[PDB]
Amino acid sequence: PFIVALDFPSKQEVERFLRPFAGTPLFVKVGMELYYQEGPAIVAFLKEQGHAVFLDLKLHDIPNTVKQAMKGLARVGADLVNVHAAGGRRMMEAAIEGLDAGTPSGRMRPRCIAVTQLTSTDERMLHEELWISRPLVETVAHYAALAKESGLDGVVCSANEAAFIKERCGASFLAVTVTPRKARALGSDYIVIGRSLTRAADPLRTYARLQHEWN
Amino acid sequence: PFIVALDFPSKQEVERFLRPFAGTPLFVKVGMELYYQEGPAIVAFLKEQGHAVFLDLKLHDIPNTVKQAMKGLARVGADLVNVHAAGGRRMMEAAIEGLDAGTPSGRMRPRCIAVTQLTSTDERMLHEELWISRPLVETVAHYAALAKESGLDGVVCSANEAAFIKERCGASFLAVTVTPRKARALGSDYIVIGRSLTRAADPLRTYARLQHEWN
Repeated sequence: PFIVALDFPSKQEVERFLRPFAGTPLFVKVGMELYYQEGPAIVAFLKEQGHAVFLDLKLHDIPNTVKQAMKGLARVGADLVNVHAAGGRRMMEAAIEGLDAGTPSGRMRPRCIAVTQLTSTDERMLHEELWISRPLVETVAHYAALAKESGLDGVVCSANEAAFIKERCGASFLAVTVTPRKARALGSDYIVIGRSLTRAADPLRTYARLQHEWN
Repeated sequence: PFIVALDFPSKQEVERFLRPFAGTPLFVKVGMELYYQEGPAIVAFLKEQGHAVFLDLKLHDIPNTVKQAMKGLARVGADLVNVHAAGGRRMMEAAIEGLDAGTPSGRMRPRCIAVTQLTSTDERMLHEELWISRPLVETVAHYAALAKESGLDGVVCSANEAAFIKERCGASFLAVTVTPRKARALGSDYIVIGRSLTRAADPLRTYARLQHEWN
């Protein structure tokens, strides 16, 4: 249920933070700052350590490009990827094809969720800048539906946004997102952990604590 | 004036095509399919060869993330990067900061242009899927205006779209995009060359032809 955001400025420190987890597998997130500096090598490392990877690059391009890229991210070793719903139904559908195409027969393709509206986008922005004329809340549900219709597995959403989306898309539509306890109460499926864990003095015990608050 | 899209499935194939240009510097584009499989090393290679590099990754994320990622792409040696205007003025302004922060003093930061509406997005998609209520053309100029307001140097646009853009943003706002000669008459600053060059049996001769037709 936990996705540890490896928001570190180098492979050096990533490696350092993960040392105690050499015996405790984790579901980790690789953002675009780290991936653009380390390349596919960082995923190989994480995979070797035995961790599952969420390659968070938010692909948003034309259908065929996202497809070939997703095919490549499958080959790389990602367990979860994401895209912008703003990319359109066609692009999202092509992303899924790319994943199956880069996934060996029998085995399961890497999960793929969609960004609806970034957590940093407020009403004023949706209104004046993006020129979308429907409340932020409805716009998020719409994009989430678009993603569900396109064959995606879920979406990235604010904790108190999860119930609304699941009501619209089905309770099996993943909600990746406050207290782990609160997060769980709001309907999220996965919680993205940041400094809370990555900057703790006792990472292994903090992680155990984390699982207990959620339980 | 020419930006060669290195749309090849592998680094070997890329190095194979560029061999004859070992003595003829080019402005090349690295898409997300190639960059996500070769990482920052492919840029180093291109840089070693003496080519300028357009890292076309269309970053679209929260402000701080794009900023840290741009600082990194500058360190990687990118001469031109891009972003989605859909990310908002704040994210776009943050991209410029990251680029400056990753550029040595006295040196020039790498250029940054924005995607307004992907060339693969049609009227129906903008209407039904995105929730944007203004015509496609007006939304494009708007987003371009948004990018100009943010400090970006230009945008990616259709050949027959640059006149409208420059009229709205200023003749100095770059238009990166039909025949070379045609693309020129339509107001574009740069034309992305595809298979017509990368799959030419006589690339050096062909390259000379393009420059002549443009001239």
